[PDB]
Amino acid sequence: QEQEEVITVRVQDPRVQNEGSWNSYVDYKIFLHTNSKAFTAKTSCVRRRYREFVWLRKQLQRNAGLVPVPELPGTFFGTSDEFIEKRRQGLQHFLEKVLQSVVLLSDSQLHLFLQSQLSVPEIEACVQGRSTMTVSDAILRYAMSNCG
Ligand SMILES: [Cl-]
Ligand SMILES: [Cl-]
Ligand SMILES: [Cl-]
Ligand code: NA
Ligand code: NA
Ligand code: NA
Ligand code: NA
Repeated sequence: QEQEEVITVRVQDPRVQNEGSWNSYVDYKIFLHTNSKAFTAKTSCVRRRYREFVWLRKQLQRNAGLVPVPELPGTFFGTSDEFIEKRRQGLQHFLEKVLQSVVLLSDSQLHLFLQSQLSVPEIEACVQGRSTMTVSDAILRYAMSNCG
C-alpha cells in the first residue's frame, strides 16, 4: 500500500506567454512532490514549454543506454484549447513514466528541468561543468527562492 519512495508529478495550468506576438508560446506548470533520495528538493514548481520536453527526451536517450525512453505526445482537428489539453495529458504521462526509471532518475538534466528554472542552454552548461554553480546549488537556490 505505502511505497518507501513516492514521486508525484502534475503538469497543469497551461498559459500563453507573450500573447499576440511573434514570440508567443504555451508553457505548462510542472509540480513535483517526493521523498525520493534521487531528488534534491521535496517540492518544486517550474514552467516548461513543449520544445523543452522535446530537448529533454533527446537528452535522456543520449545517456539512457538500453533503458527505453517514454515517447512524447506529437494531425489534430479540434480547437487550440482542446489541443493544449491533450498535450498537457500526454506531458503528464510522459513524466510519470520517466519517473519510474532509476536510470532516468540518475540524469541531472532531468533534475534541472524539473527543479530549476534554468534555460536549456544553462542546463547544458551546468551539467558540462561550465556554470558557476553545481547542479545541487542550482536546485537549492531555486528552492530557497520563492519563484515557483
Ligand atoms: Cl498541485
Ligand atoms: Cl538531484
Ligand atoms: Cl512511450
Ligand atoms: Na502550443
Ligand atoms: Na540521501
Ligand atoms: Na542558479
Ligand atoms: Na540560496
